[PDB]
Amino acid sequence: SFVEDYLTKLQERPTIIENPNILKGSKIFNAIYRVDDFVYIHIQSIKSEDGYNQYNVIEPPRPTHDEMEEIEEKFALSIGDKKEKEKLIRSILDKILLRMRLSVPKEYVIYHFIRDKLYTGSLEPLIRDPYIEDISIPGLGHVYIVHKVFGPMRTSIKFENYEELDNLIVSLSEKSYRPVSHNRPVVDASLPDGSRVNFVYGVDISRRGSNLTVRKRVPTSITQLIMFGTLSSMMAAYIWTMLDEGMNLFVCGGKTTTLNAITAFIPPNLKIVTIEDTPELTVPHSNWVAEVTRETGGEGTIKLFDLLKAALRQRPNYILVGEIRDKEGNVAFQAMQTGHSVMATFHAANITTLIQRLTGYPIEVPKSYINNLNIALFQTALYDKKGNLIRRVVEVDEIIDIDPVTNDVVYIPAFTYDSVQDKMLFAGKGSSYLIENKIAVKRGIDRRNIGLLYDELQMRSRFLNLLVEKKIFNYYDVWDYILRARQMGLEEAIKYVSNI
Amino acid sequence: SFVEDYLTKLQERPTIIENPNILKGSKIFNAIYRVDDFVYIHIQSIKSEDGYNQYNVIEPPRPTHDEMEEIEEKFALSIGDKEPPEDTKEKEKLIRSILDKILVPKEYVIYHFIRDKLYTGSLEPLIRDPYIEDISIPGLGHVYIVHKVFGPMRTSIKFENYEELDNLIVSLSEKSYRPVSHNRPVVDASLPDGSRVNFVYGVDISRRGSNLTVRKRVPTSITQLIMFGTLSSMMAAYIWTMLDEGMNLFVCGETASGKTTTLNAITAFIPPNLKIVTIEDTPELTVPHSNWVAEVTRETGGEGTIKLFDLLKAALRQRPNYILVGEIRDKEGNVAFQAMQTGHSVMATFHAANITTLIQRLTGYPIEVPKSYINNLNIALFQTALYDKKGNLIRRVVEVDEIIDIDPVTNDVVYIPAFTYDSVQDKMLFAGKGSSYLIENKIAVKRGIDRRNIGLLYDELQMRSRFLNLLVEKKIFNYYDVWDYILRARQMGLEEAIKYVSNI
Amino acid sequence: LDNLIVSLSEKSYRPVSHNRPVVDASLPDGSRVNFVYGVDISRRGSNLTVRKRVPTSITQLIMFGTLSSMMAAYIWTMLDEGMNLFVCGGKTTTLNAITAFIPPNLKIVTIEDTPELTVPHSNWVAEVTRETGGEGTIKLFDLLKAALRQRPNYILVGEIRDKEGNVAFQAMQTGHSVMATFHAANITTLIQRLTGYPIEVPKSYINNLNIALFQTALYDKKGNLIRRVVEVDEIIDIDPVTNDVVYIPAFTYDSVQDKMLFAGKGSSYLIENKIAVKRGIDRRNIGLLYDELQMRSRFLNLLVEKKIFNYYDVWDYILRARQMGLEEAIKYVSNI
Repeated sequence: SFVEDYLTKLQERPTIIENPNILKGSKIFNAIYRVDDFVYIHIQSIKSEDGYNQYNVIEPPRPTHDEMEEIEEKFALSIGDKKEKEKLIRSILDKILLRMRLSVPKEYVIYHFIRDKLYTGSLEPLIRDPYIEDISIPGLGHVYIVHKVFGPMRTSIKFENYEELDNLIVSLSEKSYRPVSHNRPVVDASLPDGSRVNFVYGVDISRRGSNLTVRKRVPTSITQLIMFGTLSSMMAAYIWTMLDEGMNLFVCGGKTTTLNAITAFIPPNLKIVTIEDTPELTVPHSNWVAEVTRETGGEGTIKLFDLLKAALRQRPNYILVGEIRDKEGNVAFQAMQTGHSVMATFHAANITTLIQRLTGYPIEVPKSYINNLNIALFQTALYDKKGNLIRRVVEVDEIIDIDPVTNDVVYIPAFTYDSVQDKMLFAGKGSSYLIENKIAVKRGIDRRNIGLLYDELQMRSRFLNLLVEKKIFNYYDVWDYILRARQMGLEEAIKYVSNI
Repeated sequence: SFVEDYLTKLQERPTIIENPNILKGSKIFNAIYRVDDFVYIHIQSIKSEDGYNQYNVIEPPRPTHDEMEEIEEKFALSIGDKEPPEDTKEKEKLIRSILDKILVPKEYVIYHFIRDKLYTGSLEPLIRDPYIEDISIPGLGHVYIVHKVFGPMRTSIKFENYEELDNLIVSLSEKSYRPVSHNRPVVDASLPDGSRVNFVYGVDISRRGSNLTVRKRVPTSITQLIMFGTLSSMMAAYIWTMLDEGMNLFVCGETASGKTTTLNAITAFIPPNLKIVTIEDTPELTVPHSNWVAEVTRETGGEGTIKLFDLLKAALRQRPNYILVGEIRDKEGNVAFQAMQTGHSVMATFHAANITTLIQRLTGYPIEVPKSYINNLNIALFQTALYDKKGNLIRRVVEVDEIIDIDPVTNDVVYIPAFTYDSVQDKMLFAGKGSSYLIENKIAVKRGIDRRNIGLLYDELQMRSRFLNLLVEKKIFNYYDVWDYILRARQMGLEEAIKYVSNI
Repeated sequence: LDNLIVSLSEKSYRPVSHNRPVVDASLPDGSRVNFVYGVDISRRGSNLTVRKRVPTSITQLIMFGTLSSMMAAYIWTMLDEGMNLFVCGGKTTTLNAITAFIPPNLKIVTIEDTPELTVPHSNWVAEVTRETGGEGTIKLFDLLKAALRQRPNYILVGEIRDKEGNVAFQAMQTGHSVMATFHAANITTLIQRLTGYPIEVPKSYINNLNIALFQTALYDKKGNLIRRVVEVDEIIDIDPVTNDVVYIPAFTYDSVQDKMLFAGKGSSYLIENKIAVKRGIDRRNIGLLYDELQMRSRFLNLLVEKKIFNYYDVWDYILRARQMGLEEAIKYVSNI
């Protein structure tokens, strides 16, 4: 067979496993493990001078360039006018190959045709490898990877000529519903498995040739951000309460991660429209409209501005813009003023810079319109004491008004961050202008009953702690539980989770 | 042969070398060296009134205009329907074949036809000579150049009439795949060797004739630098240790201080298996790592412009281990700092003469680095062109600063000079063993070292020093051999590598 | 008439068009010509003006009393170290006379609206604008931007008054010396027109310009027109506090005596803080610099005295000064 054909030509025969975790620390190895049918991986720790251990991709042998151009021709003439529509390209192959007699067996010709037509080509075994986090093709050469056990590896996959490369980038950006163009050579997207990819097209720009980067659909969850210590249990429970009453809340600065984690606090039966430059968010609700921009150079261009404007016609409950930095902004405030909750992200360290960039050109939010934004959160990246990178929400601000006198924003820091203790400090029971002046008036609550609100907030924090404690961290499990919280009542759901 | 045909007609015969570096500070000379087969270069220091020393291009004799027009004819009629195939090298070696079977001696006929058809024509000797940095045909007259040894020089290559000038500017621009036109006469483009070229087409715009300027593969290495006296071995050691731990460092200095050169030398100190991404206006850098993405900027006037800013912002998405920016001076500055603040190491060059200036221009507009963000840069070294006692231009790192914090009280940067320069003795003073805030407060905490064991880091640093010295003493100077031995050092241990080298 | 104007503007590599009826140029002999095309504009018919290739030389401007021997020697020293120096206000005449102080083996790119300059160096790129109405237009902006790709040593813009300006300061910031001319009486108006729209030079960028000279036309006592450089300013910084330019007048003009007053031996921020640090000179040796300046002034006086006034003869001598040393060349000229 194809694996033993490879395996036998080797001077020193490798050993077998199927989980390189065992080699963690083994700086010496010669192992081969399965991935799929038709893909096996041979990892050898050669004393490579540049420090790349070897990663050898073991595939079936290809039919000759002639046989493929012939099978391509015969296929192309079929379905001219014209997962289960992959299992169709299978059928048409069989009934143009039964006559055919390729030097290599048919199965192996099938695999190569499918692989190149339906999937990510030679890279595909890389894609299928669950032990590969990063994939780089920096230019002409080999395809380098970052492996969870071995770290940087050189793979056996090589790209020899500029045309082979451009061809890759182009067919992979097309298959990613975002084609690169010489006009706009830098494109970000997501492959079908959810991986991220970064393309740069054209020797004119990537002078060692068009290069790409794969980073390897499942968002970091709000309990995870809690375990990471980016948010406190309270802080999430507070954000929970505000989204549950539909508060405008900008996330500012790992912004997009926090924003995608907190969306699961929106009530499950509302419409969410997301509006984006790079398809980033993963919304769990079912009534989710997800739109993205399209730049053409002139005619046919679709900008954030455009879609936000469209958002107003679309009965959304929540409008999430991935990031605001132009005229959409003005529209975003327009939508809050007319009953559409909005969340976003924004490049700004503190509420003063936020407020200045919102009211200045080009966004031009009128100051009288600012009060519309209810929460401005701010995160940043820091180093812990060990010098490890960490991300920490340093301040949650409640926006009340712009002062007519000083033209300064009037706000209340709802949370702050103590760097010494690495704890988030809640402002407390009498602190929240939004719980008292907005939500109380909304939920029809009297001043004597304001504590029931702060009780619920407390129960919310308890709930989220339990979910962290019971190790419920997967984005859709958490979602499941928050919905469970919504269905059976906070009190009863806290009881349920306690007994897992 | 053609060389000796030329050589014997000279009244005073020139000497022979093959590396004019030898003549640095020699204001008198008459030497000839090789470039390719068929390309020899005669440099003569004549007492030219306008300050131009002579750069004579020695090539094979050409076939008469009639001969070429006849080989052009007989070649044009072959491969008529046939399309010129893609690749440049093996489909050059085809025009070879076609020539043979339709044909001064023959080889010299082969050279000019290839040189004119496949490459840059009469300029090609100048593109092939590695000692040539700048090329200027500013109009009717000669081709002027800048040579790394002799400075400005006037070549033997001379364009007499508008029409030749136009045919050169046009063909070149057509080979560069960015043709000139009267509608858009100005064109910047790349030639095949990476060279950058600016064409301006038509006397109507360039009134002394269509003009062109070429700005121009093996980087000066870190041993060459230590030999020049620019960095001390100890200093190249200190930089080696930092870069291995991912510290961020800016190579600063004013005009022509040779910042870019220092930057490309020390890059070799980056661990070989990491991903580097370089982002530049002008593709000056060559990085030995395999996993190298090199990018460059593009200016179109509006749509399709790609700036330093935009590329650095992409870089964050490309899993780099180091991000090298050619020279920072606009909003890409700010994204640099964001990138360091998120766990990416960054190096670049910066136009400043001291740490005070550096900090002002970084926190100033247009960069707008917030001061709470400055602590992110760890090392700022500063190098400057001086004159030696003989009046010769030299370059020396005058100071290497460790940036610790901006003082809240005074809003002044708090820093430590790790190295300084004594111009008297021409020696780099190292601040010492108790000196390094980076070594003891950063690196020690990173590598998991206790205070008692802190000397083991100073020992290793010394050991890289000894390793470098040896590499200079053994005269390992080329870029890639120094690279190989750095990798070797990593592969077999400093101690074992030093032993290896001691014994070449 | 139209036929004349058209065939003469064509032969002058600047055709008139009804679209742009007013064109300036130079005929092959060097004469200047001014064309206006079309009865629609020149209602007695298309008219032209010829004014009859050889620039006024720096020794001539010295004899004219537009500059002093010192003042030229000072401008000599600064261009010789590649100082940014705007000529402001007979601007273009002074600027074309002082270019001969640039070292002979550098590249000079000139960028112009009207072909005016005559550069004597050999590595001179001389470009000019072209207005078409839309497509095919080439503006100063464009060429200055091209200048950056062209390894120039000196970039001379004939006159700055728009967005090229911003680019000109861009080029100084990246190691390209720049000289120009500019419509402005005094350094305050200069600084205001540079930082305002449309040029938009950021104040932080102003310090880049090292010398701003200012000339003007005056009447002598006989009522005859004369041109006189009234003030040479050295630019140091914009003050962060007052947002005012911080400068040192390096020369001024006494109208009574008709003499230019040098600020003196301890006066030059550029000789002391810029050139000293460049030439690697210590503070004890700063006078050698002011000695050279003095020898430079002596040289230029001798050239005026011996009546060496033709632009290319002067050039020849300045190059001679460069080849044999200032001391020895002063001796040579003394004995003509």
